Amino acid sequence: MNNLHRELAPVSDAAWEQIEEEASRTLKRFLAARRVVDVSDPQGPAFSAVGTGHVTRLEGPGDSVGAVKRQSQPVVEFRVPFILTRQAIDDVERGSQDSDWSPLKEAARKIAGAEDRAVFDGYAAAGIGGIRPQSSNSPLTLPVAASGYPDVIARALDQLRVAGVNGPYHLVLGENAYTLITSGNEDGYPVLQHIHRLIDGEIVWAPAIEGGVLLSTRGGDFAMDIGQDISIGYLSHTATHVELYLQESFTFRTLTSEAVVSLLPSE
Amino acid sequence: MNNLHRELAPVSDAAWEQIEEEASRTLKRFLAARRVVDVSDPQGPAFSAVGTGHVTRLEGPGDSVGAVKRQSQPVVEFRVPFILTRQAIDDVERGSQDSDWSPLKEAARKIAGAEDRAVFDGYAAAGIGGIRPQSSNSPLTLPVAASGYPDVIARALDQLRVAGVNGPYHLVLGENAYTLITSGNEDGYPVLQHIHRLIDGEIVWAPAIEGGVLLSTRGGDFAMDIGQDISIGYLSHTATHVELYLQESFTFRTLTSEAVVSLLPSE
Amino acid sequence: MNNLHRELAPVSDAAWEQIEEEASRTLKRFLAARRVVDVSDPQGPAFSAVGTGHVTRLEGPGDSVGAVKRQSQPVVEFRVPFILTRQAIDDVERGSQDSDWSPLKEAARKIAGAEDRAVFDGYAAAGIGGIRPQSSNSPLTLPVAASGYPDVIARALDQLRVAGVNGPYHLVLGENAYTLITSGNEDGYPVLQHIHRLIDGEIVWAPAIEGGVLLSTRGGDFAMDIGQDISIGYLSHTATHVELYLQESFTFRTLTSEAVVSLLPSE
Repeated sequence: MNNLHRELAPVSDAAWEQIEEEASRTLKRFLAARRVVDVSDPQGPAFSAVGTGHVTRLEGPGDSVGAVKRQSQPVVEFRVPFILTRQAIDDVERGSQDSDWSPLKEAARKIAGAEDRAVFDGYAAAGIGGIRPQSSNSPLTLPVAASGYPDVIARALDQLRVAGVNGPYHLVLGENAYTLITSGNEDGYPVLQHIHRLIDGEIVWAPAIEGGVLLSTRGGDFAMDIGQDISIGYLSHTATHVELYLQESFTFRTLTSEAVVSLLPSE
Repeated sequence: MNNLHRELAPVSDAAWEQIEEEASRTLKRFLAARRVVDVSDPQGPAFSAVGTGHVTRLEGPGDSVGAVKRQSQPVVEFRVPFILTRQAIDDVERGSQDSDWSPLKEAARKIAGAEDRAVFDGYAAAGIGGIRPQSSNSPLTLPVAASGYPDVIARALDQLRVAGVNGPYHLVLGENAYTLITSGNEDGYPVLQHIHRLIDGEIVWAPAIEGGVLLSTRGGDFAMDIGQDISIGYLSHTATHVELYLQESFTFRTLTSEAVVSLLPSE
Repeated sequence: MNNLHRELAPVSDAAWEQIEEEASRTLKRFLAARRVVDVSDPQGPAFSAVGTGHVTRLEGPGDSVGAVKRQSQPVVEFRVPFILTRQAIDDVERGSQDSDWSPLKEAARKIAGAEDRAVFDGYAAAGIGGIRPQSSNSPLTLPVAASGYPDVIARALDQLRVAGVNGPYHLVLGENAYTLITSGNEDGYPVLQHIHRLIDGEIVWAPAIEGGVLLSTRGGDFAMDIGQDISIGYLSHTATHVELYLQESFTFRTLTSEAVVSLLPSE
């Protein structure tokens, strides 16, 4: 028995299995940063901080004794609660195949968006700098028309090459940029084909962010330390409802600031 | 001996084999919904209903006894009769290779169209909601010109992604939409190539429906329960004719309403 | 873990065992229809309907396509709640042998009476016709005095024989009829001996119904389809009480209406 008091929830095994399957599907659909950043294996519930290797000079304890304090980044925990009606839970065992998991899907969307925004744009309260605001390269603005995308991608790739970064290059685009680049052109220009000739993979769809980002996936530039992966826990239940939550525990660090170019949304 | 009183029909074995081959060919050509929906193995002649897992509160039998009634969807049977002239049947054994099976082909077309319309647009009398009218996403209107098809397909794909549905994405188009998208453009735009870059398969041709539909084929969203597959039975014969019928037995349910976007015919 | 959230109940194993033993004893004492009707093995929580084999003509889907809908009888669920004081539950482990299970016995009586009344007199809301109202034979009125019982039993047996039904013949009597026929006569007439010479078993005592019924137990005339047998589930608990319920899931059909004669209470 762990802190996720699952056995105390009035939820049958079949309902638990269906809920877990739905949560996994929605999370894989909505999670974007994990596709481009180095994600470690879960460290456990006792994982609290990651040391940065740097020190801070302190006032000495006394006679000719010098003191330095080690620096570390703390781990932040995200929790999003949702409520189920207990009727879907009871119907799963009766044989229902269309039980309503909309609150679970909304909670998954919220937690995935929070994680993606923390990784990309940063979360000041948790001490997470963010991939984009912590970039030493000059940001590039995306064009209104999809025809100008190859030029901007080429300039960003040139920025990476001049900075000296190697390895495969991947771009993550927001919802608007992704739909604009996938809709196509009215002049018959194979802009998608040119983009795929330039890039080293598939465009990553990120509903949580705006604009985009081009980054190298050689490894060792963006570290996501995971203590607890996204899991489902139980809070309380009523005669007609059950309250659950989605919880994750992680920290993120940007080690190389030259391996990333941030693309700003079109104006 | 079963309810299809085949042995009572004045039809030779060679004629039966040719008729079955023609019916199978025409049915595979005309059946479209089975390519995109989950089709189960036949359940048998005694398959009458499929339970939905839900209940309805009833007035109690008496002193402090509560009652709920289980809900199920009944199975509907489709039968289409046709007439053969007995001259083709007699000529098959004499060696004919061009016997007239036009009534059989027309009956196959009718029954396939009825099944496809029930699955896609719904059949109220049998309790079948239908794929398109039971969609929670906003329907999209197809453009008059094939050049605008990639944009509409991209918007529908974005709707699926925002709803959180995963898996391969397939589009089914009516006859007009299919012929318009396959005829091409007068500006040399590779619209078919762009469409095939966006989609996860081949466009499904559906002569029975108008407009189109984009849906995910991950599995578990559209259930077709089959009790009796399409089979040939005998009714009566005259000195110069034999009356047969094509019969099927099925029910259909749409379990996930967010995994489908309906495309409306161009105006 | 199933829909009967037993493990969430603050009830020890010894208390659970005693409660189950008491419930089984009281249910075997009070259940009467199961002694004379064909009872199937439990079908499971997903059992929702039983097909009758009949069809209903529908309005056609379109051009020369005929449609029929299969007919089925839904399964009804009965639930009766009761409350225990938690003091008996705590005392069972302390060694109590006279714990108060009166609410459980009352709930068992209520649910058994509801089931028996649904089987014999019918339950319109659940679609259960009932054994007695769905009888094609002419009902017979019981006499006020036990001396006239053999004559009525003989007439009912003659009705069965003329209808052509075979097999053992059993009579189920209400509480008043049973006590009247067992009290005896003041003239020394062995009416019970004559009744047992006529009948093919022991008189079934039915506290839930009035009058009586004479029916053949050859098999295949009265079908009780059981999805979930009577079981104990947990709802909620207080600091001084625990709320449980008795739940069953079944449907009943009378297939042969000539194998039953209904005896009406004496006037």
